[PDB]
Amino acid sequence: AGNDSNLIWLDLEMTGLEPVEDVILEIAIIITDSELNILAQGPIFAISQTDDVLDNMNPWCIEHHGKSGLTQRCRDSEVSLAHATKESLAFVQEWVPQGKSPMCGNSIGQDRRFINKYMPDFEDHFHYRNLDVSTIKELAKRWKPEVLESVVKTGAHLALDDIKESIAELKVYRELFFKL
Amino acid sequence: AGNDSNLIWLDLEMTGLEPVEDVILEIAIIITDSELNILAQGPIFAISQTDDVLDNMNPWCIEHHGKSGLTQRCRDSEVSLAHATKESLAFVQEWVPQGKSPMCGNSIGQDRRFINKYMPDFEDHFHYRNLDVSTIKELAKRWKPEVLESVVKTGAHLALDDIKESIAELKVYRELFFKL
Ligand SMILES: [Mg+2]
Ligand SMILES: [Mg+2]
Repeated sequence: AGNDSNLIWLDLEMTGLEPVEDVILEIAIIITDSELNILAQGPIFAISQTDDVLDNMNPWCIEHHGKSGLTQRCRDSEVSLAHATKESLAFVQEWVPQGKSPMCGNSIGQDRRFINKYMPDFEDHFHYRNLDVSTIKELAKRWKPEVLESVVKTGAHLALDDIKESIAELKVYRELFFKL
Repeated sequence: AGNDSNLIWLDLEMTGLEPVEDVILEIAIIITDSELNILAQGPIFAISQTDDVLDNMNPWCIEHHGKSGLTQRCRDSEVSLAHATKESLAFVQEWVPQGKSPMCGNSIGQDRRFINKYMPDFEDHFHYRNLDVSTIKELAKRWKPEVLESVVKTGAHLALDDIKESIAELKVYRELFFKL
């Protein structure tokens, strides 16, 4: 329930990877408890974007985010970045108290960068720490390389599945890589 | 030796934590192999700083970095940021090839932020991933909370010890938290 040591998982899609001139296009939040049971599903926002930014997005993402259906959802969305922030932060505020959960996902150091610039209010609620599953992957690769084979290969259309299968991935690290 | 899957550990001290107006004051690099045996000790640089920045550093760090001896070493250093970059990057280039090792340390997402802005050439050599021991700490705290008690309490005058005791810390996660 909404107390104790629950976790905020999130994933993001951007234009490219340099945040001082690149922008958030999508965000999703998933809250689990400490044992990786999904406890809640936050809002999924496609953030309004200038038609100019979206057409001259850095390519391949042009290819990928046109392919996703995501790009037009930003053309057709009136969700500012503020509103996304305001309701993202409200969402989390009812599942764990300020400053207790880390930011959990895959390669999450790079998401914070954009979170810290564009969604300052949303970041103030997270523990200063990250919990990156991709950090564990590579201890795995260097120590017990065989457990990597029980990770499921792919599939991640929406950001939710990107979150969900990074939660699944941890659970096979939990049972096959950690003492108890 | 200088091949295979060796690791670049580093730690940093800054003025404060907002990089677009805060600056690197110190850097150290330690290379280990994949089993946490220290393989090499890189240069330790105290980066030249304007007397203006250093006096109006964000306080407490004023207290701490005056206390450290670090602050005057920056006043007395002619090491630009470029030189630090140039020889940091040369150092690493002889222990692991470009794009293979992650950036390893404690709460390292926040160091990259400064690395990516101020030392771009040094970052191009790291795997895009971080390996953060502080990520493991909190899986520990949430799953087998008892193993935290074999972590050694503190002591970290220089950046080296900050690196070294984050390498020590992993080794007690290795033996008491991970299957094998
Ligand atoms: Mg992602
Ligand atoms: Mg540090």
